[PDB]
Amino acid sequence: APVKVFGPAMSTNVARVTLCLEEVGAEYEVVNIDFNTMEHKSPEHLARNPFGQIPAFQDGDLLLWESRAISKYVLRKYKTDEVDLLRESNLEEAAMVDVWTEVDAHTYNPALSPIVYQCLFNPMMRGLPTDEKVVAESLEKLKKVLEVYEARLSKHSYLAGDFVSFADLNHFPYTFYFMATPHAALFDSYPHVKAWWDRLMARPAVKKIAATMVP
Amino acid sequence: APVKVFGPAMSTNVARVTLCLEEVGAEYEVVNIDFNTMEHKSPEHLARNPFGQIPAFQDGDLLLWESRAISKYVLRKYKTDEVDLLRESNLEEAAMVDVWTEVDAHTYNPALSPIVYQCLFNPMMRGLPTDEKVVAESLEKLKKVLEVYEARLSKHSYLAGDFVSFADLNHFPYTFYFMATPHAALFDSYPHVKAWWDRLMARPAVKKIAATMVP
Ligand SMILES: N[C@@H](CCC(=O)N[C@@H](CSc1ccc([N+](=O)[O-])c2nonc12)C(=O)NCC(=O)O)C(=O)O
Ligand SMILES: N[C@@H](CCC(=O)N[C@@H](CSc1ccc([N+](=O)[O-])c2nonc12)C(=O)NCC(=O)O)C(=O)O
Repeated sequence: APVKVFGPAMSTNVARVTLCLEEVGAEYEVVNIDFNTMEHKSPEHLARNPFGQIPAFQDGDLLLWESRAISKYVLRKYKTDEVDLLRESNLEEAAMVDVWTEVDAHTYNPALSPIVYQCLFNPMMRGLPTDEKVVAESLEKLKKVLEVYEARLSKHSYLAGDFVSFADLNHFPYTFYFMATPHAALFDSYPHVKAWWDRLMARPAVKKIAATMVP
Repeated sequence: APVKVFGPAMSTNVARVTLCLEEVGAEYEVVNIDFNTMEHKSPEHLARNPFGQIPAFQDGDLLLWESRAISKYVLRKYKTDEVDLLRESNLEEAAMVDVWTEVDAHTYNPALSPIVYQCLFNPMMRGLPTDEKVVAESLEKLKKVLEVYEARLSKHSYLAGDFVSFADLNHFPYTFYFMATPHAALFDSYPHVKAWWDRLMARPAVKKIAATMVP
């Protein structure tokens, strides 16, 4: 049976989930939620996610929220020998996937996301202006974060090691929107980060979700 | 052999790791890192954590950072039948542990932590004053977050279900410092959240780490 993803397909946190689904070949459906109509706060959505945020996820009777929890459920349930993006079979490998999934959430996203938010999601979505001081500050922070990624990705093809993993998939959605800002060329200053990004953009599952991240 | 935790024992993110270690009965050592001397940026610390933050962790040749990644490595490595705080044996249970570990990081900590930071870690640690507007705003947010916890914890003894888990352990460290602020009595307005907190405070492993979270 279809598992179901609740939110607009464009949403970065929906795309984390839908990318994990494509990468394991799961049958799924995307049920839109209309921010313009406050559906994410409707009682039917609070049933799914009592904090009233997208995405939510339904597998039969199971209702999940927080894109990363959802994601790990998809990767565990549909795990084949050919697709172990969590490396739970290997304690040290599962540890490196964990470290870099935490780095995405606590170090990299907090430096990148406000540039996406200020340069893109504020003018284009909301209509509110671009805070050039939030941008200059996040950009300086992101330069320093990409110095450590550059080091990591000149030793290993992927963040976890020499295998694509959940760690890498975590970075795709917000970075894809970063690449539609005026600051996209920043990655060109980090040739190994760039090469890693192009390898990710070349994966069939990423090209398919990239396709869904338009209005 | 000792595994090693790098940071001051007081640190909330050190305590997440040290609590997971006590809860599985692992032999470990805490190697101090002196913020007053910038040791967290020393070259010896950047070897452990290239972003120059505590905690770091060493198991033999393995070097880990991000307290939650560390934590899951400890819980997987020292997993007994009697201590499965990740519930990886059960896909739905492992999913609920994930959801509420994400909620701690993305919903609960961002509303609680600035009250700890403003009321406690700024005057007592740093010497900078308390932003009463950050406090009033985080408190209103935290009230709404605790309404959803109150609902959850009137159906299940713990956030994951009727079993203590990593989800619950995640909430201990910052909440322990919240309980040393003037706003500690806030939990008394959420009788099930409170009862859950007292059950956590009664666990031998939590009393032992509580003991380490003083100057
Ligand atoms: N840690 C969570 C984060 C979930 C999250 O931040 N979701 C946002 C998604 S924000 C969003 C807001 C607004 C619009 N819009 O169309 O104007 C969006 N379109 O797509 N996503 C949109 C949300 O639902 N916020 C609403 C709220 O907190 O009240 C996760 O990874 O799932
Ligand atoms: N997501 C990470 C978060 C790690 C973290 O925020 N660590 C802080 C810990 S902050 C801290 C800062 C200052 C003092 N002090 O003694 O004045 C501390 N004592 O204990 N912890 C202290 C840090 O090292 N920051 C330094 C930096 O970013 O430059 C995780 O869970 O491990």
